[PDB]
Amino acid sequence: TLPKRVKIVEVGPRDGLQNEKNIVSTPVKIKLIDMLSEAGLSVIETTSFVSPKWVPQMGDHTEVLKGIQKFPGINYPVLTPNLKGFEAAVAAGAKEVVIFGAASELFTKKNINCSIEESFQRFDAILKAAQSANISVRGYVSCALGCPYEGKISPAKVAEVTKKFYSMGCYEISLGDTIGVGTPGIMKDMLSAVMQEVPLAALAVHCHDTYGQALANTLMALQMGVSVVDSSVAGLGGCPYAQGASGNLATEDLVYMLEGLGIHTGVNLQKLLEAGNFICQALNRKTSSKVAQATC
Amino acid sequence: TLPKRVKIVEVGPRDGLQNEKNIVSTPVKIKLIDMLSEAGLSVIETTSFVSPKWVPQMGDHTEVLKGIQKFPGINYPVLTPNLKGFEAAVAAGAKEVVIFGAASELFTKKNINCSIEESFQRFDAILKAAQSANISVRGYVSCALGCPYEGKISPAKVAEVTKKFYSMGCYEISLGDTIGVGTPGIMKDMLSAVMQEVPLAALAVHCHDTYGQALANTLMALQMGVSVVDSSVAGLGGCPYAQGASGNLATEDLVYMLEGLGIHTGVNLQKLLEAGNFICQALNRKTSSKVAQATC
Ligand SMILES: O=C(O)CC(O)CC(=O)O
Ligand SMILES: [Mg+2]
Ligand SMILES: [Mg+2]
Repeated sequence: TLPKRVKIVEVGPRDGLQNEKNIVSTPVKIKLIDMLSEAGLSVIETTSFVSPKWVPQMGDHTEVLKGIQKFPGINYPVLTPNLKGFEAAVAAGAKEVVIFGAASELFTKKNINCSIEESFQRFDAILKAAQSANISVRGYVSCALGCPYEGKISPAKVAEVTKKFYSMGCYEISLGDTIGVGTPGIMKDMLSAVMQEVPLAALAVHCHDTYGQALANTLMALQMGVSVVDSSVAGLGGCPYAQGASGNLATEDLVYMLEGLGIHTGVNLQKLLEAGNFICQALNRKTSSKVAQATC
Repeated sequence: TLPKRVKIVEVGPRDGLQNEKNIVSTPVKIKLIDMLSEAGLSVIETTSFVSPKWVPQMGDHTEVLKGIQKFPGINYPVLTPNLKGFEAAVAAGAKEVVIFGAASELFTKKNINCSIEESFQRFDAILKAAQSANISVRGYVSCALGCPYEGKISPAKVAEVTKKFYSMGCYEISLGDTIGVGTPGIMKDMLSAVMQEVPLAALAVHCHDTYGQALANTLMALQMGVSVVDSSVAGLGGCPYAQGASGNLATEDLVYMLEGLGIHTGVNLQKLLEAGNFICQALNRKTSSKVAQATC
């Protein structure tokens, strides 16, 4: 059956802005984030404490985390790819961090020269450091429904890596269809294998709409009992590993569906559409949200 | 559970084109339909035999039906609103016609001008003639998941109309979310009420993606056992009852989902994309197919 409430994780300011062609000033980022908080989102991925030399679009991570209004009860997780970034994030006041791995050997190797097993040693250091500081850690498992290099990905394999993340300390793992090649059957098989080893409450789904399958894959996950899904404001984002089509599932199209289902999200659609319109103008782009297009 | 095979009903050349800003030459329509035949679609809504007064985009209906190649096995149904339209269709060689009703009263008044009950008298004569003429007839029930004038529409009222159409001769009734406001739950309640009165094999779904819910509502119908769904080539068309937003579910995105689910469609995706690209160019527009944008 369908959950009664879904926790929506907004990734537009990080996953979205990181993979957008144009860049916006720090004040725009802070304003966009305050607008999503005003819209009622309970968790907003804010920035990434990664080297400016590798991903310059996230270069203002320290000032963004310190400049945003911290609404009551709302979580503002930040990405910390390594120990150095983790220490900076903590020093900047972060209370939740996010680490990312993959269920694909080829993807991991072409992204860090380390095998899936090796990537977990780098994670152990952060998780040990996070535990000593009482900081929460969310995990990202990319290529959960297919890899741009290996093609099909085994469910057992995704279950294996997710389990590792969870036993290592991550209170929540987001299974991501990074290139958007997944379809509901694939989603179903994957989650079925993951749920055997990880409790339902620790799972989240993050689907890309590159092939127009994002919302349908999310619904399958909801029918399977997942109660947390990642999405980006106006469908901002994209994937470096896929032809310049679309990226993240649009938060507005997701809440529209959830409200129709009678599922609580605690999100105000009108105010979410304002945030989307705002960032879209700052970026000189058209929103990828269909609800936004149909509303005005 | 999910059916082993699905009959995709391509409506791009009629539904799609009738609801597009720009128009195209008769030779363009003909070639589009031949390309759609090439791609393997088993049923292609070819044109509409309606007055050029109302919709001039469909004026060339006679020459279009006569000029398109007739591939073995493929069906080329055409719309016939009044008895005179049905007259011309038969003469032009039509072997299948389409009559369109609506579960919404106000809608039947803005569309053609009469009572939902009165509109059944018209359909009777056509169905009667169609029976003498030996022509199979397909029905269209609009506002199946809501109306732009009445708002919510009851599953009972939809079940009522579908039942009337089915007992009156139609071998298949296409239930359509003309404004694309439906969500999975509404689709389920609707299908549920209709399936009580009409066998499943005679049901078809037609969902617009105006709010980005088309593929999800379609997945729900498939999960309910519906095995024929309507879609338009490159997401061609649009709803006259809303802003400048998308219209019909894009056929390429739907076969990608079906192929992903291992469901037989018999459609060649690459040739389908060729067809989509061909028409978008003639229309001087950008495809609304995500799959198209990701493939190239
Ligand atoms: O975590 C990501 O989604 C991307 C990385 O942080 C940036 C990189 O590609 O190096
Ligand atoms: Mg993403
Ligand atoms: Mg339509």
